[PDB]
Amino acid sequence: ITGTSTVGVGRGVLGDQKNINTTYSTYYYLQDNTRGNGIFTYDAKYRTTLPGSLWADADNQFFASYDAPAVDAHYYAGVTYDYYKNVHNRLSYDGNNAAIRSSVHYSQGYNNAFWNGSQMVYGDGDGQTFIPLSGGIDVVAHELTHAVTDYTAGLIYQNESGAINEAISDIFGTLVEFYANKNPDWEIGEDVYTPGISGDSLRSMSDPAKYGDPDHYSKRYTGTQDNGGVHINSGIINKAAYLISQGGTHYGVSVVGIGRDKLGKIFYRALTQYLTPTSNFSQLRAAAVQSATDLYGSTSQEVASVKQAFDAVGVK
Ligand SMILES: [Ca+2]
Ligand SMILES: [Ca+2]
Ligand SMILES: [Ca+2]
Ligand SMILES: [Ca+2]
Ligand SMILES: [Zn+2]
Repeated sequence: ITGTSTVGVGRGVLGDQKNINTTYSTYYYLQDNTRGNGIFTYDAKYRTTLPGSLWADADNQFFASYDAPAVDAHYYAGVTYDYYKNVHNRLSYDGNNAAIRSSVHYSQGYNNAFWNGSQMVYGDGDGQTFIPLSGGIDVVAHELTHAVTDYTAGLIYQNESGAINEAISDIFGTLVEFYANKNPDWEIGEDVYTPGISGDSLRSMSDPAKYGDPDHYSKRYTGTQDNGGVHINSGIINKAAYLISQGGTHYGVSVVGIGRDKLGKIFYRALTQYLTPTSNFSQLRAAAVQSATDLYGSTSQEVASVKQAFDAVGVK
């Protein structure tokens, strides 16, 4: 809507207080005009009809329990936008400042979040497996990254290309978590997963096997479930990304880490310049090697580490 830009205050899913950009026009709306064509957050009101109603508040104060998921979805979308703009010089997910829209309170006891091709959607969780999903910055970044992938490489959501699609979202979801310096780690969804159990997460990039996911190509899932194991085989790529950044010895192969910043630069270039809709793991390796070559030279330590990491996970 058309109004005056202002700043409100609220509390997120985890009970933390934060300032959020709103717009005033009779009501205060969750509309951030400071980033691109705007960030809009909607109330799905426990229904499945999208996007729902643009979030309206009477006093610009968002401390109600019902407000929490909206505060975080709105705020973290902003952080993710800042990451892509400041670190990769990319304006929104389409590179042309497309408006970012998110709907919260989707359905009832919905343990999932997703990009539906046009916007982000967040369930509130069942309170046992998950609490409102927008409470996790890596979750929000994971979802917004699916949009970036759709507008760039366009990786098909099936089999190996789908696993790469998933890994890319976990990788950048994690880099954004580090960017915001919000208790950063190489785990996925730890902030909103199983509130009754501490120390766990949905997936682990440092050690995928911890939750039963493969950490080597020889252990890849070949079945038909989960679109060919897109959320399972992503572990192979996640492990490779972790090794490239942090280094380590995996299955007898030693990798010298080059850090998170270079990891981001290498994968972002691969994603936007070399990957295609049907790229498989082997092609991802080639794309990553070429990207590192473009950025640091064919005889650089960076290229060496990328090669070692993929060798470690059995991807030739
Ligand atoms: Ca209020
Ligand atoms: Ca964390
Ligand atoms: Ca995390
Ligand atoms: Ca937990
Ligand atoms: Zn995903």
